[PDB]
Amino acid sequence: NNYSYIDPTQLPYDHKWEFPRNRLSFGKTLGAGAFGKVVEATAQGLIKSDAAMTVAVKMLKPSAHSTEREALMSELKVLSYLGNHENIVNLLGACTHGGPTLVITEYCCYGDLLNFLRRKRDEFVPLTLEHLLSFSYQVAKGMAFLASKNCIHRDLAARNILLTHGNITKICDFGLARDIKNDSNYVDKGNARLPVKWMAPESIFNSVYTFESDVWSYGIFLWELFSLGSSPYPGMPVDSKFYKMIKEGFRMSSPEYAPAEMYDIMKTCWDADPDKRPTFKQIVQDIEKQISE
Ligand SMILES: Cn1cc(-c2cc3c(N4CCN(c5ncccn5)CC4)ncnn3c2)cn1
Repeated sequence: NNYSYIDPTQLPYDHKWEFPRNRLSFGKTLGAGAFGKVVEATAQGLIKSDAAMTVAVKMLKPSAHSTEREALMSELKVLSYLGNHENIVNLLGACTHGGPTLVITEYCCYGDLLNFLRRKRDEFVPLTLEHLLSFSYQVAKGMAFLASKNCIHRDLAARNILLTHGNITKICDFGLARDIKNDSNYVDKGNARLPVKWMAPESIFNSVYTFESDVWSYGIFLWELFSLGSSPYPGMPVDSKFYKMIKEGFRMSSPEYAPAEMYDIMKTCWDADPDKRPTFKQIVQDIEKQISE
């Protein structure tokens, strides 16, 4: 009782982040949910006093219920605790009065990697394989950073990797990210729609989320990447047969453009035994070896 894990969501909001909402000009909607939406916006004087910059702004709709309002604040506090990293969509500011809560993050000008791969699919040549290895490395580095902070993301997928200048990929959407603190896992108590084809079996069957279940989803991400944006498990709807096959050990085959060593990572990320999956640290070092060779 004299020592405890500091819950980042119990910490005070740090007003160092506060930014006046009247200096934001909202534009295109980038995504929407039951919480509200994310929009592109211009922020006047956010980093430099006399300069405008493009940001993304996540906003609660005025009708948001208590469940969604405190979820957005919790997300803000998790991002504040995680700190800056090159391979995540970083927190830049927040607006916590004058209207609904707003969370201001970096804007990634090339949008999500799933649509990017689908746009570039027709003109891909072995967009090149070098780009795909880079994206695989950068996402592993982002996730290794999250795991090093005792956090899990719980919706890792190509649709939640964004691309910005310099071919830099950033992990986005931390609405479900959790510090697992003392429990070493997270049992989800919600009742929302779930990304079934990206989930580890123990998450589907027992609602348990761990470092190892994030690694399962990374394996699925890799399959999306090297198939140039195909939907996973083609020709298999989510139904009784899907769950039985996954439980019995069915796995996707190697994508057309995956190097053998990258499919090897995929297969280990999809081990039925969570303990036999690699860590993100191990994945980074493996892909590092592949790049240098
Ligand atoms: C066509 N195009 C789209 C972009 C784009 C999208 C984002 C972006 N998000 C964060 C996650 N989002 C979200 N959606 C629903 C629920 C929760 N989160 C929406 C997307 N964040 C930062 N930059 N950025 C740039 C550029 N071109």
